[PDB]
Amino acid sequence: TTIKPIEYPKDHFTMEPGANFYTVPNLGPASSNSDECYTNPSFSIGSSIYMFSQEIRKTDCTAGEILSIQIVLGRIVDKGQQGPQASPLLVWAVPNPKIINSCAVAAGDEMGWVLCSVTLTAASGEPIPHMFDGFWLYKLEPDTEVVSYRITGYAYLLDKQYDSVFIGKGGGIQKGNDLYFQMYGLSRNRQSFKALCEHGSCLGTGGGGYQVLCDRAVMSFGSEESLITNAYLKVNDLASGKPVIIGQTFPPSDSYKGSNGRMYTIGDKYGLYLAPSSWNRYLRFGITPDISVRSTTWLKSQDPIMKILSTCTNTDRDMCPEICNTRGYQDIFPLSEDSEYYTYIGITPNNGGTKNFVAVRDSDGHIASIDILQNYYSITSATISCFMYKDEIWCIAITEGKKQKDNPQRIYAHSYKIRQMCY
Ligand SMILES: [Cl-]
Ligand SMILES: [Cl-]
Ligand SMILES: [Cl-]
Repeated sequence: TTIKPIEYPKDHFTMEPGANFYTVPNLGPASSNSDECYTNPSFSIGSSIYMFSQEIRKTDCTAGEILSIQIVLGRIVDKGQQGPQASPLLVWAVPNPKIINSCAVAAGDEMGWVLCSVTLTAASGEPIPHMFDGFWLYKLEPDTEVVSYRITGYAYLLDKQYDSVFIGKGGGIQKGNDLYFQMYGLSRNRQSFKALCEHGSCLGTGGGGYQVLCDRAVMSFGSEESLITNAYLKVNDLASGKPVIIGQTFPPSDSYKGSNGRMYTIGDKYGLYLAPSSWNRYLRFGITPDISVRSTTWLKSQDPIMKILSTCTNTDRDMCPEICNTRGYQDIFPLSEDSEYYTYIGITPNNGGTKNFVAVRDSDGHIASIDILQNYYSITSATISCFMYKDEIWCIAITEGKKQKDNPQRIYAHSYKIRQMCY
């Protein structure tokens, strides 16, 4: 009862973030072990419960061994503070984390879901890295033992053969008897393609040089037969206890290099965020009425532009294609049915640290931003979910970062409201 799904609001009507950025302590637990990095959270809010997952890795945040994947089912509640607060209900770990490629969460009605892709295992039980051996799906519910669903070849179909599969850490959604997630990985290709290659004014050579770079940017180490692609995953047949997963791939002509994504419910339609993994660092966000590649329309707005965690050297203005890697994540949350209004967090490099802001983008392109997290040395990611709380739109933002320069990376939660105004 304390929160509800967002109700989009009904002279210039503008929206802006609230003045303050309140802490949401202990949304999930954390050890002080300086040799552990907490990274790649997934955060989903349903009707009242939330779902949260985090990878705990040894030493290295990017390639370090996954020591644990920790899951929290909780509730967003009022504890008499200035903003909404979190109450964990279940703290649980994914079995056999060394076999996991990645997992993400989806919050439902008094229950939550964890979808994980796994790699193959040797006879020793050790993982064979870079591979794919189907999925595990877990259903978490208070006062109910976790239900596990092993989903191997007989129970999934992908429109292309994937040698590796990673669930998009942004998370998934439940709609009725189905779950929807996003995944990315290595898919096999045998046909020619013309990769998406939208950019600004870029000085060319022969004229097709940038298109060649765009094609090569979606290939795996220069191989035309292994591409890094995105796919929608639909999880069918939940009530039967034998779920079936159907996957549908975005062609390179409709996507940049595959990356971590997120599914959204947007009124009676749906949304998709795709983090930049490559040379195109603008916002990549699609709206679809039925969750299909054919019906996914991309927002024209550019913000946020990913400016950290990239080997690219192109400009924010022209974004010229090149072979480079981007590893950040900064999603948005729609504040209107067409997502022409939305909130997000921006992050800019400041030598080893970052400067950060929370923002609302209005349908006319106006950006209302406020500097945030100035007491943090660096913030490197953001995922945002908003909802109704005490008769207003409130949001919770989950951010990886380092409080002080020498600290190990941790995951932090804050809240803020959305203000509605007329000028
Ligand atoms: Cl080609
Ligand atoms: Cl069913
Ligand atoms: Cl930005």
